[PDB]
Amino acid sequence: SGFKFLFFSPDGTLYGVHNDKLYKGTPPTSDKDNWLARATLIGNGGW
Amino acid sequence: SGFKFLFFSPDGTLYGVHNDKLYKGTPPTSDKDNWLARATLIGNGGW
Amino acid sequence: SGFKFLFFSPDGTLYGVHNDKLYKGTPPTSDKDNWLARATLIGNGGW
Amino acid sequence: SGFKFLFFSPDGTLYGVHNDKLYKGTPPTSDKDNWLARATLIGNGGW
Amino acid sequence: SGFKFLFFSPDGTLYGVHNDKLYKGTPPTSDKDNWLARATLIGNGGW
Ligand SMILES: CC(=O)N[C@@H]1[C@@H](O)[C@H](O)[C@@H](CO)O[C@@H]1O
Ligand SMILES: CC(=O)N[C@@H]1[C@@H](O)[C@H](O)[C@@H](CO)O[C@@H]1O
Ligand SMILES: CC(=O)N[C@@H]1[C@@H](O)[C@H](O)[C@@H](CO)O[C@@H]1O
Ligand SMILES: CC(=O)N[C@@H]1[C@@H](O)[C@H](O)[C@@H](CO)O[C@@H]1O
Ligand SMILES: CC(=O)N[C@@H]1[C@@H](O)[C@H](O)[C@@H](CO)O[C@@H]1O
Repeated sequence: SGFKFLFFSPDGTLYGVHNDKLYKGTPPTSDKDNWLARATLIGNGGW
Repeated sequence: SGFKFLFFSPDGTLYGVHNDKLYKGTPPTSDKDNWLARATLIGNGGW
Repeated sequence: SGFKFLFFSPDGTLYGVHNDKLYKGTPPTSDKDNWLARATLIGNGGW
Repeated sequence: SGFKFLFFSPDGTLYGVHNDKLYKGTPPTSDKDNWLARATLIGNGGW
Repeated sequence: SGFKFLFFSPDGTLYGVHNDKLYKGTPPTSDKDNWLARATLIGNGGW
């Protein structure tokens, strides 16, 4: 329901591990931005 | 209570997760600076 | 299972500590990429 | 009594949370450098 | 044993906290590199 890791790449992409899955995307623009709903799934487990 | 994550973007802005919410702001320069009060709330839950 | 540390170097390489071993590699861009099966093992224990 | 967070800004300034307080300074130069004694206190609580 | 923190400075140098002491060094490029044995001790305790 939260993140295990949450961190930036050098180009300013936000990375996060949520429910053992790896996600990336531009950081949220405002508090109504549903970041997890639009982040790119780049890893399907094991993180 | 405290922060679960506290980290920089490569652009120099400080980010923090506090009570499952996501905040960003220029880092504080003195302890007279209540950072959490002037930080931009960019995530209302789920972090 | 999963990582204990997961973080970028400033040149864009992803690093991870997994089962006390250190791994590095380009970050995944697809969840078809089994990152840990192709990451370079750079530390065999003690991490 | 140790740090809870310890991390770099993009210009190379070290940040640390110690006893719920936020500190910053140039990173320690050597083991004779008492970093915590010379670091700037930039946050007096809540970290 | 192991690391409490393990992170990069923006100049590419790897930092690690091991048994309350702070180390820095160029990151390992193979698992034959005993990183901790060659790392520079930059803090003798309190991390
Ligand atoms: C930690 C790691 O490398 N996890 C990957 C996962 O991201 C990926 O989706 C899957 C594809 O089969 O392989 C591995 O499980
Ligand atoms: C992890 C994540 O994406 N959290 C967001 C939250 O920050 C945002 O306030 C909310 C608005 O709909 O959507 C999601 O819950
Ligand atoms: C924390 C650390 O420096 N670990 C290294 C390990 O990565 C490496 O495989 C081994 C080489 O013999 O030496 C050390 O144990
Ligand atoms: C988490 C946070 O923003 N803490 C700050 C603290 O650093 C600062 O010294 C104080 C000033 O009144 O305000 C807040 O408590
Ligand atoms: C957290 C911190 O600043 N630790 C330092 C330690 O690294 C250093 O070796 C010593 C020098 O006397 O002073 C402090 O204990």
